[PDB]
Amino acid sequence: KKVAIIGAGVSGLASIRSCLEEGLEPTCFERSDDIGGLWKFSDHAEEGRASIYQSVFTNSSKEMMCFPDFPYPDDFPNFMHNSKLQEYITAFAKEKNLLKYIQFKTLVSSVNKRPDFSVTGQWDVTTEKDGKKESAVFDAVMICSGHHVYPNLPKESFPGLKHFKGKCFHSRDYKEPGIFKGKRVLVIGLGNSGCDIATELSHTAEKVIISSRSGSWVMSRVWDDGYPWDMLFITRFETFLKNSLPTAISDWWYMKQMNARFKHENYGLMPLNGTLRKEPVFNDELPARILCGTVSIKPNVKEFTETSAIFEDGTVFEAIDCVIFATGYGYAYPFLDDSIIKSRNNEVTLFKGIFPPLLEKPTLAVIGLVQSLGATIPTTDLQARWAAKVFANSCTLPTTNEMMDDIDEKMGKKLKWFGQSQTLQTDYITYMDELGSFIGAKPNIPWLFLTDPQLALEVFFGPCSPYQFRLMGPGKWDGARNAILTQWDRTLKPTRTRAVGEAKRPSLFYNLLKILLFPVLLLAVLLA
Amino acid sequence: KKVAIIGAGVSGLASIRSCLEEGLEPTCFERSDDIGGLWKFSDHAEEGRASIYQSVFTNSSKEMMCFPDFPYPDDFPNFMHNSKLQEYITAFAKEKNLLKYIQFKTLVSSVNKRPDFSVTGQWDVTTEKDGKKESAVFDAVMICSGHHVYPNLPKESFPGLKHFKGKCFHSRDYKEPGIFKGKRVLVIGLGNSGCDIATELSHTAEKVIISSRSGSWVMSRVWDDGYPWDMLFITRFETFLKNSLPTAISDWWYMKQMNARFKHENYGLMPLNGTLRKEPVFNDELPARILCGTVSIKPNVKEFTETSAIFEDGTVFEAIDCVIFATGYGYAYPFLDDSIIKSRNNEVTLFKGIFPPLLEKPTLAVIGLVQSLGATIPTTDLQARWAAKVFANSCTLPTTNEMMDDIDEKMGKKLKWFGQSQTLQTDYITYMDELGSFIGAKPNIPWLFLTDPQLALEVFFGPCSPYQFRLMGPGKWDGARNAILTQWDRTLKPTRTRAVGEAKRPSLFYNLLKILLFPVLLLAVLLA
Ligand SMILES: Cc1cc2nc3c(=O)[nH]c(=O)nc-3n(C[C@H](O)[C@H](O)[C@H](O)COP(=O)(O)OP(=O)(O)OC[C@H]3O[C@@H](n4cnc5c(N)ncnc54)[C@H](O)[C@@H]3O)c2cc1C
Ligand SMILES: Cc1cc2nc3c(=O)[nH]c(=O)nc-3n(C[C@H](O)[C@H](O)[C@H](O)COP(=O)(O)OP(=O)(O)OC[C@H]3O[C@@H](n4cnc5c(N)ncnc54)[C@H](O)[C@@H]3O)c2cc1C
Ligand SMILES: NC(=O)c1ccc[n+]([C@@H]2O[C@H](COP(=O)([O-])OP(=O)(O)OC[C@H]3O[C@@H](n4cnc5c(N)ncnc54)[C@H](OP(=O)(O)O)[C@@H]3O)[C@@H](O)[C@H]2O)c1
Ligand SMILES: NC(=O)c1ccc[n+]([C@@H]2O[C@H](COP(=O)([O-])OP(=O)(O)OC[C@H]3O[C@@H](n4cnc5c(N)ncnc54)[C@H](OP(=O)(O)O)[C@@H]3O)[C@@H](O)[C@H]2O)c1
Repeated sequence: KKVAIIGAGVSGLASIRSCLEEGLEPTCFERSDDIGGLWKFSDHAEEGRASIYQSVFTNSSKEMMCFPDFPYPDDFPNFMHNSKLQEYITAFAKEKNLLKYIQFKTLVSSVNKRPDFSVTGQWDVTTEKDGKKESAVFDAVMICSGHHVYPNLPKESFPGLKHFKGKCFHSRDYKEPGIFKGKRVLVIGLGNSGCDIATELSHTAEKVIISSRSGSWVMSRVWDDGYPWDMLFITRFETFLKNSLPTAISDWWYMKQMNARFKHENYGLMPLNGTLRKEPVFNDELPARILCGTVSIKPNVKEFTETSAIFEDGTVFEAIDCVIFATGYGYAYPFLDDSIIKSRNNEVTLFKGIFPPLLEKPTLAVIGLVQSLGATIPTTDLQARWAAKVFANSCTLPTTNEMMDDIDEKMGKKLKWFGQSQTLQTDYITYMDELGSFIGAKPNIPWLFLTDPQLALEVFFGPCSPYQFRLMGPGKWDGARNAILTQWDRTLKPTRTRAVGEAKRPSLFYNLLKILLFPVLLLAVLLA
Repeated sequence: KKVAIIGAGVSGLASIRSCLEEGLEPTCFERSDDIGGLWKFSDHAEEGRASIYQSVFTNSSKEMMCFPDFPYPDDFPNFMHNSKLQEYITAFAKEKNLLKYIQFKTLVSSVNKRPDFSVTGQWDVTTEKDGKKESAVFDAVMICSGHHVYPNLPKESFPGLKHFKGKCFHSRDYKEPGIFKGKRVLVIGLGNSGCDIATELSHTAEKVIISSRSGSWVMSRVWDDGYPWDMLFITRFETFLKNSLPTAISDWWYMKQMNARFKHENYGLMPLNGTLRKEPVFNDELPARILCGTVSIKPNVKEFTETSAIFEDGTVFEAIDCVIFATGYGYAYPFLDDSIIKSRNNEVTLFKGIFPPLLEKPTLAVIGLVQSLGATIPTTDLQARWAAKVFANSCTLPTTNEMMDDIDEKMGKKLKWFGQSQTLQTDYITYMDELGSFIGAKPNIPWLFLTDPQLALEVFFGPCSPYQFRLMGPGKWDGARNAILTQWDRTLKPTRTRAVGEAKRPSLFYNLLKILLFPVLLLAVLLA
C-alpha cells in the first residue's frame, strides 16, 4: 500500500489522487515549498527544477488540458497565462485533498531496490530534508520528476563559440525582455521556446534572428473560425483518417493543412522534411513579426567569431549582443541506477513510457515522460490511473517480451512518423486508447451510437476532450456527459464580451473535409 | 507660377515635386525643422502637428505605398517601422531635390484672397518665422497640413466623465507602454490606434478593455498565403466585381471575406452593420490577445463613476487606472476663412476633395484630405499632379455646378457605402481613375490587352500598385513596366532568408474566386 511519489508537479498530483482512488497510501516528496512544478513562475532558475519565462501562455486549450473530472472555470480564457494554470492546479490539489500527502522541502536523493526485491518488490527511498538524510521502505515508487529541467545545451557543437565575447545562455534562463531593449539577439532553435522568446524580443530589440536546422510547421492558437486549434485538430475521426489512409494521401493532407495559412517557403520556415509529424510550433505572432521585418529565420550557424555569427548559407549577423540557446531539454533521474530505465542499448526502454520491463515486480512507474498534441494533464491522469491499479494488483502487465515486442514496434513507428526512434512523441488518441483498454475506460463508441448517439457523435467527431476518458468504466465522473456536451459553451463564453452576432458554435451537421472527397468520388465512379 | 505649399509632410513633398514638373515655382512653409510630418516620431506631441506612438508600423504594403516612380529598396520589409518610412521619405526629397524649396521653422499664420482676387486670383500668405511676421503674394496655394492632428475628443459626450479620478488622455499622447505595467486600462474606440494601443498594453498591463460603439471588421497584414493584404485585396478586377454586382451579392461577398479567418461574433468584434465598407482594422495580434484573455471587447460606455466605467450591457470595469480615447481626429485650417472650404451647409465641400468650387479662379488646392484602402503617398502624388496642371493652365476645372453636382452625387454614394456623407472614405481605384482621366494618365487597359498583354494582365488582375499610375500618359516613368512585372520579386525577397522551399509567387492562371460561381452556374443553367 505504501507508494513514494517523487515531485508535486502536475504528474505527482495526478499520481497522489490515483493512489487515493485505489486505496494506496501515497507519500509525495517535493524538493521545493510548492506544488505545480514548472507552472509556478519564479524570477530565478533553481537547479533540478524547470524554469519558465514570464509571458508563457498554455499552447493547449482549456477544454483540452483539464483533469477529466475537473473542468476549468467557465470564464477562464481558452489559452491561459502560466499564473492562471497555477491557480487551477492549486484549486485541484485543494479540491482532492492532496496537500496532506506532500512533504515539502524534501529532496529524494536515491531510490534503491530492497535487498529482497525479487520476493517483496519494495524500495528504499532516501530523502535529504534539512541537510538531514533519512530512509524508508515503500512498496512502489512513482517518478514524477519531469523532463523539461536539464537543458540540452550543445556548447561543444558550434565552432568558434568559445571565442564569442557577448553574453550567451539557454532558454531556461530567459525571463523578461527588459534588458534587451535595442540589443542584437540571435536565437538558436525554432522550438516553441525559441519562437516565443524571438517574437517577444522582436518588440524592443534592435534586430532578432532565429537560426533553424530543419525548420518547422507553424500553427496558431487561433485556428479555423477562431476556434482553438486542438479542439479541431485532435479528433477521433481525424485520427481515424490519418491512421487508415494510404500514407502518401495522409502525408499530402497533413502538409496541405500546415501550409494553408501562409506559405512557409516564403517565410523561411519550410521544414526540411514536411511529412514528419514532429510537434509543430504554436505561435500566433511569428508570421506578422517576420513580414514586418522584426524577425528573420536563417539556417544553422556554421561558425562564431568574437562578435559575429556566420550561417551555413554564407550570410552574417554582425555585432551580436546575446545568443539564446532555445535548444530544448534532456532527462536524467540522478537518484536511480541507470540500468533501470536505460535497461538496453544504453537507451531509455519503458513499456508505454511508464513501466521498465525486466523489473522482477511491477512496482516502479514513470509518469509524464510522454509528449503528444494532447496535453500533459489529461495524459498523466490516465497514466497514473493505470500505474495505481497495477500497484493495487487490480491490473497486471503483459509478459516481459510481450512488452519488449511492443517497445520495438513503437520505436519503429516513431522513426517512421517523427524521424527518431528515441523521441517522446506519440499519437495522442492512440496512446490514450491503449491505456484506456488496460483499465476498461476506453469509451465504447459503438455502444454509444446505440445508446445516446448525440454523445457518441460529439465523442467521435468532436474534440477529444479529457472528459471522454472518465465517461465510462471504473473511476468515471457523472459530470462527464454534461461536460462534453457543454464544452463549446465554455470555449465561446469568455471571448464574446460584446454580443452582436449570434454566437457561432461548430456543427457536426457539417463534414468540412468530405465535400471535395466523397461527392467528387461519387460523380467520378458514377459515370465510368 | 509662384505656389505656396503649407507643410513638408508627404502631401507637401508630393506638391513640391509636381509643381517642379509643371514649371511652377514652389515655396514650402514647414512649421518644424524637418520633413515627413507625421512619420517622424517624437517623444512629445507638438501643437499643430500629428503625433504617432513609437511602435507604429505601416498598415499598407511597400509595393502599394511608394511614389509611383520611386520603389522602396529591394530589402525593405513589406510593412515598415515608422522610422524606416521616414528614411524613404528623406531619400525621396534628397533624390528629387525638394529641400531647396522648403523654409523650415516658418508657421503659416494666415492665407487671404488678394483684394483684386477676381482678376488676379492671387493670395496673401502670412508667415511667422522667429516670432517675426511677414507677408507675400502667391499665384496659387496648396494646403498640405494634414488631418490627423486635431484630436476628436468627445469629453462632454460620456455621462460622469468629469468625476473620474484616474488619468485620462487621447491616442495622440500615447507613446510607450512602460508606465502602464500592471495597470488597468480602458481604451475607447476600436480603430487602428485603439487596437494597436490595446494589444501593445495587453503585454504588461493588468487588464485591458476596448469599448466599441459599432465594432469593426479586422484584417491582418498577413493575408491569403502570407501575402500582404493590400496586394491581393486592391485589384482592378476585384473593384470591377464589387462595383458591378447586385449590391446584395457584393455585400454578402464582402462580409464572407472579412469573417473568414475568425468569427467576429465570438470575439465581440462583429460590426453593428457589416455591409458598411468602413476602413477595417489592420491588426495581427488582436484575435490571439482576445483568445488568450489579455484583451476583451465591450459595448459603449454608459456612465463613468469616480473609479469605474459601466457599459451599455450593464457590466462594469472596476478600479480603472487610465482611460485612452482612441477616438480619431477632425481637421481645421486655422489660417483660412471657414467660408472657403466649408462653403455650404457649414460642411466641407471640395471637388474631388481638392478644389473648393465657387472659388472665382482655381488657385487653391487641398492635398491629402482623402482616405481609402489605398495609401496616401500614391494618392497625393496623383492629386498634386492634377492641381499642378490646373495651376499651370494645362488642365481646367468643369463648371461650378458641374462640380457641385459631382459633390452631391459623391455625398450620396458615401452615405450608401459608408453610412456617412461627410466621411473622407472613398473607393481607391475609382478615385485614382477619375483623376487619371483629368490628366490623361489613366492606364488604357484595352490598349494594353492588345499591345503587351502580359503587363495588361498584371495591371488588371494583379495589385493596383502605384507604378501603374505613371505607366502611360504625361509624367510617366520608363521604370514602370519593369517595376510592375517585378513587384512580387521585391515582396518575397526580404522575407525568404532561409531557402528551403521553392519561392511561391501567386498565379494569374488561378481564379481563386471563380470556381464556386462559373462552374456551379455551368451545371445548374446547364440542365434547366
Ligand atoms: C515553456 C513550457 C510551456 C509548456 N506549455 C504546455 C502547455 O500549454 N500544455 C501542456 O500540456 N504542456 C505544456 N508544457 C509541458 C509541461 O512539461 C507539462 O504541461 C507539465 O507541467 C510537466 O509536469 P511534470 O509534473 O511532469 O513536471 P514538472 O512540473 O517539471 O514537475 C517536477 C516536480 O518534481 C520536483 N522534483 C524534481 N526532482 C525531484 C527530486 N529528486 N526529489 C523531489 N522532488 C523533485 C520539482 O520541484 C517539481 O515540483 C510546457 C513546458 C514548457 C517548458
Ligand atoms: C498612426 C498612423 C499610421 C498611419 N499609417 C499609414 C499607412 O500605413 N499608410 C498610409 O498611406 N497612410 C497612413 N496614415 C495616414 C497618414 O496621414 C499619411 O500616410 C501621411 O502621413 C499624411 O501626410 P500629410 O502631409 O497629409 O500630413 P502630415 O504628415 O500631418 O504633415 C503635415 C505637415 O504640415 C505641417 N504644418 C501643419 N500646419 C502648418 C502651418 N500652418 N504652417 C507650416 N506647416 C504646417 C506639419 O508640421 C507637418 O510637417 C497613418 C496615420 C496615422 C495617424
Ligand atoms: N505553452 C507554450 O507556449 C510553450 C512555450 C515554450 C515551450 N513549450 C513546450 O515545452 C517543450 C519544449 O520546447 P523548447 O523550444 O524548449 O524545446 P524543443 O521543442 O525541443 O525545441 C528545440 C529546438 O531547438 C532545436 N535544436 C535542438 N538541438 C539543437 C542543436 N544542437 N543545434 C541547433 N538546433 C537545435 C530543435 O530543432 P530540431 O527539431 O531540428 O531538433 C528545435 O527547433 C515543447 O513541447 C513546447 O511545446 C510550450
Ligand atoms: N499604420 C497603422 O498601423 C495605423 C495605426 C493607427 C492609425 N492608423 C491610421 O490613422 C487613422 C486613424 O485611426 P484611429 O484609430 O486614430 O481613429 P479612427 O480610425 O477615426 O477610429 C476612431 C474609433 O473611435 C470611435 N469613436 C469616435 N468617436 C467616438 C465616441 N464619441 N464614442 C465612442 N467611440 C468613438 C470610432 O467609432 P465608429 O467606428 O463607430 O465611428 C472608431 O472605432 C486611420 O486612417 C488609421 O488607419 C494607422
